[PDB]
Amino acid sequence: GGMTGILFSLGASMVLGGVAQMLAPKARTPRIQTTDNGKQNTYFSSLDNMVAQGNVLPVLYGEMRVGSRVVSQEISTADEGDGGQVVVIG
Amino acid sequence: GMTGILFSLGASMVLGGVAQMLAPKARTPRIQTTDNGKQNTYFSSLDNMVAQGNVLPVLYGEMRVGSRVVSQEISTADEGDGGQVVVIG
Repeated sequence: GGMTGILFSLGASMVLGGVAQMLAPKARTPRIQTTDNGKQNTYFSSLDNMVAQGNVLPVLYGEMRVGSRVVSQEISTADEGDGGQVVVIG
Repeated sequence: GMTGILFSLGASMVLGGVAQMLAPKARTPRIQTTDNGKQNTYFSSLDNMVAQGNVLPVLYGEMRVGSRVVSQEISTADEGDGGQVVVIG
């Protein structure tokens, strides 16, 4: 127990994947679908309306015009009048 | 001097199959539920794709197939293909 060997060398095993991944943990490409085609899933933008259930509350950090997750959608009959007293119809 | 521990491995390779010892076997694609129950071909693309992500493809024979559209544009045509025959009414 006074002396301990078991040293090996970590200077070659960990370079085997690339030297730039050594200083930065590298990004994560998304999964390509046949329907997605050339378009790749962007984790910085999603310009569409998604169903509320089965989704997770998104967050924004800066600019990035974006769609939403629709919670309620319904069609009714509109009121024939703006307000006040202007109620001309004919 | 001596070179011990040969550790013959003929048995281990067969564990995954024997036909694979002579043929690498063709790869198979995955199934997308969204694309109904159709099976994707690995060597044909009937649909005409978009020229961007898809790499410039290669042809090797027959196969009426689609393409990768580079420019689509719709305008107003001319009345008359050519020559002096240019009647309208």
